[PDB]
Amino acid sequence: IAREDVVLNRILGEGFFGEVYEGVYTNHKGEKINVAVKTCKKDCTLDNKEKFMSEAVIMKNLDHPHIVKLIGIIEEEPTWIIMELYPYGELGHYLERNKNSLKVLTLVLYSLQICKAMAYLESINCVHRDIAVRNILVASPECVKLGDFGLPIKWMSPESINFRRFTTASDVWMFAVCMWEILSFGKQPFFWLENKDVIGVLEKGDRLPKPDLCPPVLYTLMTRCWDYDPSDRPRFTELVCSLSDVYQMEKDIA
Ligand SMILES: Cc1ccc(-n2nc(C(C)(C)C)cc2NC(=O)Nc2ccc(OCCN3CCOCC3)c3ccccc23)cc1
Repeated sequence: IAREDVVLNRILGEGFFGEVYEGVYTNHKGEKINVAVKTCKKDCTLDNKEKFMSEAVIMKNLDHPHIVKLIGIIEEEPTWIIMELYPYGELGHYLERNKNSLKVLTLVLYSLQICKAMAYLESINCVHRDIAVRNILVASPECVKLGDFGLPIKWMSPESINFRRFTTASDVWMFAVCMWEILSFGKQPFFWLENKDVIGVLEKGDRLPKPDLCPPVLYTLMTRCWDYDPSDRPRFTELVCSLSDVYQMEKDIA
């Protein structure tokens, strides 16, 4: 990818190594693709440059339908990592704007798609550590994609809060919090608490209540993901099966 093919529009945020810009990449076909362009401060250490670069090296290998996509890297200074964006933005904000028209089936679909992404990550023993609607892009009305754009106490498992332990089992907890967000049309988990109060509530056995539109069977699955004991939470691999069941049940009802 040639730098002249990428036009930057505005700053999206301050990344860990430098600003992230929104841009338009015009490919060889002349079609315009929305992109996020990550940059790296010039005066960084060699180790930090290597870390910056590693995202490109890693993400080149990801081609899952529900994981975000690397468009390319321009290695020449200033080094840019170019990621694919879509018209619709973050899922959180998409749910907020479309709450009056989204059907429960679609909310279960998004949940299932993110679960499939996580079953892939689980297969290579990779941990996300930050599963939430803010980390999900809407590629189309029928397709969401999991990313990592950026402690999230209100999403975290008790072992992550208490010991900073993060495993696939702690990801399953967070994923069920993410499901709760989706079925709540983007509401923030424990918005009625301060971060400091969260562990006390979880320790005493309290949990996020069932979202109004959430099917009871799906809520039961969420609660299993929120078992205090990490060993009692389902694997993502099996949760795909359970969520597929809920989807088919909801499709039939429809
Ligand atoms: C070293 C390293 C290695 C791997 C990763 N990594 N790993 C994952 C998995 C776990 C899902 C596979 C995802 C990522 N990285 C990312 O997802 N990086 C990205 C960061 C910021 C972005 O845009 C920010 C701007 N934001 C986008 C959403 O809309 C509002 C603005 C992105 C926008 C589109 C696509 C990717 C983006 C990360 C770092």
